[PDB]
Amino acid sequence: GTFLFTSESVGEGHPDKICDQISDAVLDAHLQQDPDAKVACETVAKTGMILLAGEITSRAAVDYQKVVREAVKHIGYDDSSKGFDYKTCNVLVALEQQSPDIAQGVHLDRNEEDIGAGDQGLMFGYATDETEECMPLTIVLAHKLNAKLAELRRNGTLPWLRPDSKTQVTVQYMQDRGAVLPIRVHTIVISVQHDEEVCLDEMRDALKEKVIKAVVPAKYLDEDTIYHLQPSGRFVIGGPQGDAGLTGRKIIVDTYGGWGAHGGGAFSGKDYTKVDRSAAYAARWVAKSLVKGGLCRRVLVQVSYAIGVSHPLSISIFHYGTSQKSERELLEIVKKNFDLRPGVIVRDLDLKKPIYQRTAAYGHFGRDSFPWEVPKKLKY
Amino acid sequence: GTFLFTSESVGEGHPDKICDQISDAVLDAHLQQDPDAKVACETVAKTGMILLAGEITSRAAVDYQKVVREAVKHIGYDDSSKGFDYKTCNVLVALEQQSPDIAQGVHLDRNEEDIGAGDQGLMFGYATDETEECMPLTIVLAHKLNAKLAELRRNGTLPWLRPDSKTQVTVQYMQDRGAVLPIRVHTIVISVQHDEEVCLDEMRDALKEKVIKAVVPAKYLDEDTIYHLQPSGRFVIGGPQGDAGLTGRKIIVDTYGGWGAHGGGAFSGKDYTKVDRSAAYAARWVAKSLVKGGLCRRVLVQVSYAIGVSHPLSISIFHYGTSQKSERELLEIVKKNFDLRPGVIVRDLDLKKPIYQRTAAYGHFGRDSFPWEVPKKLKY
Ligand SMILES: C[S@@+](CC[C@H](N)C(=O)[O-])C[C@H]1O[C@@H](n2cnc3c(N)ncnc32)[C@H](O)[C@@H]1O
Ligand SMILES: C[S@@+](CC[C@H](N)C(=O)[O-])C[C@H]1O[C@@H](n2cnc3c(N)ncnc32)[C@H](O)[C@@H]1O
Ligand SMILES: CN(C)c1nc(=O)n(-c2ccccc2)c2cc(Cl)ccc12
Ligand SMILES: CN(C)c1nc(=O)n(-c2ccccc2)c2cc(Cl)ccc12
Repeated sequence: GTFLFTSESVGEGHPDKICDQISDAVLDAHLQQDPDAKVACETVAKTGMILLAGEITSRAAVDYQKVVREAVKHIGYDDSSKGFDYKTCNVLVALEQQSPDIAQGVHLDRNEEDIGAGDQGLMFGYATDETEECMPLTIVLAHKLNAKLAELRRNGTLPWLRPDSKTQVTVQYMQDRGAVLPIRVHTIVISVQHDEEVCLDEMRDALKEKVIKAVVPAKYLDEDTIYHLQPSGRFVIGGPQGDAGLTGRKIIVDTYGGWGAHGGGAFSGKDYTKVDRSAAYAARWVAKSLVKGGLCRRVLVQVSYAIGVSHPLSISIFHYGTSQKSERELLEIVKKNFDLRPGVIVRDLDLKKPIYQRTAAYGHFGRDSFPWEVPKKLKY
Repeated sequence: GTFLFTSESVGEGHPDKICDQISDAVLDAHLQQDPDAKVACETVAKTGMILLAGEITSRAAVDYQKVVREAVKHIGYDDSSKGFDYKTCNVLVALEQQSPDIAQGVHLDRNEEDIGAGDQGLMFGYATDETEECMPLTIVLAHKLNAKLAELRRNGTLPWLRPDSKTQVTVQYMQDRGAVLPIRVHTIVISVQHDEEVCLDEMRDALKEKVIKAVVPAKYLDEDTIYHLQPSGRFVIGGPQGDAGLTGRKIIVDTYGGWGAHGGGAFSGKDYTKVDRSAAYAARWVAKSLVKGGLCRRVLVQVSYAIGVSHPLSISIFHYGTSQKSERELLEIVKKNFDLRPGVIVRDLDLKKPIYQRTAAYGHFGRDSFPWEVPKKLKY
C-alpha cells in the first residue's frame, strides 16, 4: 500500500508569485476605498518591468506606481545586484474599465445576494485529515521550506539568499481505506537564487542544516532520503530577469499541490464576483467542514457556474472511500448547510475585506484562520 | 451511484487561448529553423496589444511581427469591428536569451539522452475508457462545441459569430467499480462573442439547433437538460478587449477538464526540455497505454523532476479501483516499459517537430494521433 506523492511550492520572489502578490496588492488597494470594486488585474514581470493589464471599475483613486513598487520592496527586490529593484524598475499600466457587457450581465441592477457569477467555470475544494490544518503534508512542507528561506534571508542569517526560490517534497505514504498516512520524506528539492560570492558547498550545507532540519521533523528523514540542493549548480540570475512571470501561473501551488483537483481559474487580482476565487474558497470551506465535522477523512468538492447565473449549475462530492455515508448523502448535507451563490459567499467569507495580498504566497489554504479555514458546524 | 461532473472549453479567440496559440506559433517558427531552440515564450494580450515576454536561445531568424500577426489572422481577428485586428494591433517584444545559469545546469555539455530536466515540477497523465479517444466525455463535448462555433463562423453559416467563445458541459454519470459511464447531459453553457445586429433569440435558437444538436448525441439530451445560452445576455465586446489573456491560463482546458490531476505547468511556448510539457505528454502516453492495453479502465500517473536531473524523482499510479493489478504492480510495468528522462521522451515523441501550434486549442490530448496518443505495446 506504500506510494509516493510529490508537491512543490515557490517563494515570494518567484516571478509568477511576484505577479500574484502585485495583482492582490492592487485588489486590496481598491477594496480599501471601494468595497464593491470590480477588479481583474493581471500582472506580467520580466527584466526591469512590471506590466498591469486588465479591467477595473472602481471609485477608488489608486496610485499604481506606489502600490506596485511597495509590493516589490516587501518581496525584497531592492537593488540591481539582485536582478530587480522596486525603486528603478519600469511600471507600465494597461488597465481599462470592466466591459459594460459583462457588468450588465453579472451585477448591474441586481440584488447583491442574487448577483450572477462573474464567469462560467468549475472549482474544487479539498481537505485531508493527514495534518491538523487539513492540507497535504507534501505541500505544507514545501511551503514551509520557502518561508524558512525568506525568514533567514530577512534576518540576515544567510545574507547570500535572494527572494526567488522553489522547493519540492516527495512523501512516502501508506493508506487506509482511502485516507493517507505520511511515513517519511523520500526526496527534497530546493533551488534558491543567491549572490556571486557564496560557494555551492556552503549553500548545500546551509540548506540541509538551517533550512530542511529547521522545518521537516527528523522522524521523516533517514539515510535514504534524497536531497537535490541547488541541483542546477548556479542560480545567480533570478527573479523576472531569469524567467518571465505572470499572474495565475502557480494555481497548484496556490491550492493542493496536485492532490484534490483544480478547475483552472487563477485567484489573484480578482474581486469576489469572480467565482474562480470566491467559489474555490467556499469549496475549501465545505471540504474542511466535512472533514473537521468527522464525516470523512478526506474529501473533494466540485462546484460550477454560468456567467450571469447566481446558483451553481452542479455540485459533486468524492470521499475517496473515507465516509460511511454515500457521496449522495454527503451532497445532501452540503446542500442543506451551504449556499454557494457568490452573493451569499461574499457575506459568509467577508470577501470585500482587503486581505488578499496575504493569500498570494505560501498557499491560499491551511493558514491563518481566514474565514474559509473556520469550519461550519453542520446540521443533519 | 449517479453523480454530476462539469468541464469547460474555450474557443480559438478566447484571449488566453490566443496567447497559447501565439506562444506555440513562435515555438514552431524557431523549431522550423533550429530543432534545438530553447524557447520559453509567454504572450500577453489586451486591447490592441500582443506582448511577447520570455527567453529564447536559438539559431533561427524569426520575424516576430509576421509570426504573431499571422496567428491572429488565422484565429479570425481581422477588423476593428470585431475588437481586434492582426493588421493594426501593437506587437511588443521583450525577449532575451535563456539564462546562462539555467543553460549550464540543464543542457550545456550534456549528452542529449542525459539532458537534465529544464525545471523541477510535477506532472500528471490520465486516461479513461469512457470514450474511444480515452478522454472524459465532459471535456470532449465542450471542445467540440467550440470547434463547431468556429466551423460555422468560418463557413459563413452564422456570420454574426466572433472568435471568442466558452462552453461548459455537465454530464450525469453512473459508475462501476471506479469506471465511469455517461448517462445524459445535465447542463450546457455556451457564451460566444457576436455582432451588434443579431438578436438574442436568434442566437439562442441557432446555438441549440445548429451547434448543440450538431455536436451532442440526441440520446444524451432530454426534456430536463438545462441550457444556458448567451446567459450574460450580451457579448459584443470580446477577445483581449473584453478580458486580458495570458499564456498558460487554460491548463485544465488543455488537459482533462478537472478529471485526473494537474501539476500546474503550462504547455505553450516551451521546447521539450521544459518537462511541464514533455513529461505531461509522456504521462498521457503512459496512461493511455495502460488503458488501451487493457490493464485498467481509467488511470492517473504522476511524475516529478528536479532541474538539472534527468531521471524522474518519483512516479506514481492511481487506478481508481479499475485494475485487478495493484498500483505497485502497475508502477513496475510502467518502469519496465517507459523511460521518462526528457532526453528519451524527445526521441519517443518526436518533440523537436514544429506541430505545437496545432496543440494550442481544443486540448492537447485525445486528438489527431499525435505521438503521445499512439499507445505503446506493453511487455510484462
Ligand atoms: C527554470 S525557470 C523556467 C524555464 C526558463 N524560462 C528557461 O528559459 O529555461 C523556472 C523557475 O526556476 C527558477 N530558476 C531560475 N533560474 C534558475 C537556476 N539557474 N537554477 C534553478 N532554478 C532556477 C526560478 O524560480 C524560475 O522562475
Ligand atoms: C467573463 S471574462 C473574466 C472577467 C473579466 N476580466 C471582468 O473584467 O469581469 C472571462 C471570459 O469570458 C468571456 N466573456 C467576455 N465578455 C463576456 C460577456 N459579455 N458575456 C459572456 N462571456 C464573456 C471571454 O471568453 C472572456 O475571456
Ligand atoms: C491514496 N492514493 C494512492 C492517492 N490518492 C489520491 O488522492 N490520488 C489522486 C490525486 C489527485 C487526483 C486523483 C487522485 C493519487 C494519485 C496518484 Cl498518481 C497516486 C496515488 C494517489
Ligand atoms: C467516480 N466519481 C464519483 C468521480 N471520479 C473522479 O475521478 N473524481 C475525481 C476527479 C478529480 C480528482 C479526484 C477525483 C470525482 C470527483 C468528484 Cl468532485 C465527484 C466524482 C468523482
